[PDB]
Amino acid sequence: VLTVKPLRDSVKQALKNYFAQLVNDLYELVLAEVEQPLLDMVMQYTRGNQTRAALMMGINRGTLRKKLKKYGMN
Amino acid sequence: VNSDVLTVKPLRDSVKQALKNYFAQDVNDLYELVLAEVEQPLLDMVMQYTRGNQTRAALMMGINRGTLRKKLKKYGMN
Repeated sequence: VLTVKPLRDSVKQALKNYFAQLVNDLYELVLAEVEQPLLDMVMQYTRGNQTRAALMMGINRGTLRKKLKKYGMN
Repeated sequence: VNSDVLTVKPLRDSVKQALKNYFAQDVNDLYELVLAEVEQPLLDMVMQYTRGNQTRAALMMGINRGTLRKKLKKYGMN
């Protein structure tokens, strides 16, 4: 359901390009590059309504706010 | 944005489009959906990079062996 085709193929290519450029933070690095836009799009979709955003993502409001804070989006 | 080292042309742009296209199609599991979609290829590429060496993959990922093993199992990659 996530295509651009499958989104995962874009992740693979990005990692392939990255490795050709070379680390101990690859997981957080990728997470930041994917969670930030997810948060951006879901909040955009709900017009900034955190409860609706949290419910759509399947996480509680507290976790949503923690992530928004982590990425400096608060 | 945290980094600009992941390009396909930032990777984040591809995530937004997939989400844009997704919304254009109620949902209650978007986080897990996106998490699985990115964790699988990440684990795949990291393991290919370290030629199967789990300890090297975990160190590169910045997680411990147990966590990497748990993720690998979650997607039946072990």
